[PDB]
Amino acid sequence: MASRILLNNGAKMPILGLGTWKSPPGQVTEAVKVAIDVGYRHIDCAHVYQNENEVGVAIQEKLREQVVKREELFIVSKLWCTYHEKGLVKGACQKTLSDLKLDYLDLYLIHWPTGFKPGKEFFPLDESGNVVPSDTNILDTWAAMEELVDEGLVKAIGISNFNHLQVEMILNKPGLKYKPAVNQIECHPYLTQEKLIQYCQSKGIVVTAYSPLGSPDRPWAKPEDPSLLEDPRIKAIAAKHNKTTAQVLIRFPMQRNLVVIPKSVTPERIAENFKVFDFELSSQDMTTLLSYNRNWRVCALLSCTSHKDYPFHEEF
Ligand SMILES: NC(=O)c1ccc[n+]([C@@H]2O[C@H](COP(=O)([O-])OP(=O)(O)OC[C@H]3O[C@@H](n4cnc5c(N)ncnc54)[C@H](OP(=O)(O)O)[C@@H]3O)[C@@H](O)[C@H]2O)c1
Ligand SMILES: O=C(O)COc1cc(Cl)ccc1C(=O)NCc1c(F)cc(I)cc1F
Repeated sequence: MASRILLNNGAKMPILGLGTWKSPPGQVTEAVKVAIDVGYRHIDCAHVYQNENEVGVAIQEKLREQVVKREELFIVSKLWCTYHEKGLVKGACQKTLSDLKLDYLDLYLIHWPTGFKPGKEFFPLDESGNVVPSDTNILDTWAAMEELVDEGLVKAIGISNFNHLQVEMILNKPGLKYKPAVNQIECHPYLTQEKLIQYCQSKGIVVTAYSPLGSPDRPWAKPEDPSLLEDPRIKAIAAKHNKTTAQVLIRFPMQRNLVVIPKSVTPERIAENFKVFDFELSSQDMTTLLSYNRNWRVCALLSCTSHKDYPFHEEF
């Protein structure tokens, strides 16, 4: 299987990338350096992760060392919810570019479909704990994203955590100039996303699977939640293939024509997670993994559930 997938902007995107949410700022520079040294060419970032400066130090060092050329890297970031307004989008993108020490992003995503009140706080709340919306809509935010392409700041634009109706709304936008290249969504054997993936793929939108290992370090994990990495059924498939459970969990979305972005700051795991191009899951393995769906989400957030554009009320 090829290492990159063709996007609807004509550029190629590596199907395996390194995630950076929760990567501590004192560890992520080395994580990204190691990743690039062992073959990663795609890094998934976001302003809200609060570590783009440190990610950028690694990228810049590897560019300066001439380990890789800029054209060989595929750097992704995301516009946070408090920057959905027309007059804030460019500055938000530029702050990310400055922190990452880049002059363009390969892909810039609307992180969530919901706009929040601008200000210092990433999650502005009312006194009862509800997020405070902005009156921005996904269509006007999209137009602002299109401007970034036309200004040379980003090579591609896309969306993240958009449900099927929201994807449809973008595709049906009056005067749409650029289609979204990517929809980045949670996807793993407990949240298999058949409906939304089929819709996006049918429209030429590439899907990136986040939390492919079930995000065991998510800060709201409860001791009781289901655990992909410990599921004996998945362990059995891994054993059959002489691979680790994580390697199976990474290979799974790859064979569905998805991009996948496992996170690690552990050098041995960063390397392990990349060793997924020399084995194949059978069709029976794939269908068996799909059968584990339980509609379980890592990424949901009560404080945001009443926002008009919160994505997870719809079935898909
Ligand atoms: N667009 C969005 O809204 C959104 C939401 C969630 C995630 N994402 C992106 O997707 C990335 C991945 O998702 P995620 O961070 O939620 O979780 P994940 O990649 O599913 O899991 C990361 C966890 O798995 C551990 N791990 C990594 N490789 C392992 C291995 N080979 N064996 C055992 N454990 C391993 C990591 O530990 P160590 O790091 O300690 O090694 C970390 O605790 C994020 O970092 C972010 O870039 C985007
Ligand atoms: O959104 C991500 O990329 C990962 O999740 C988070 C990352 C940070 Cl730095 C802070 C918060 C979260 C988080 O709570 N994510 C879940 C979440 C939202 F942040 C925002 C919405 I709108 C819905 C939702 F489920």
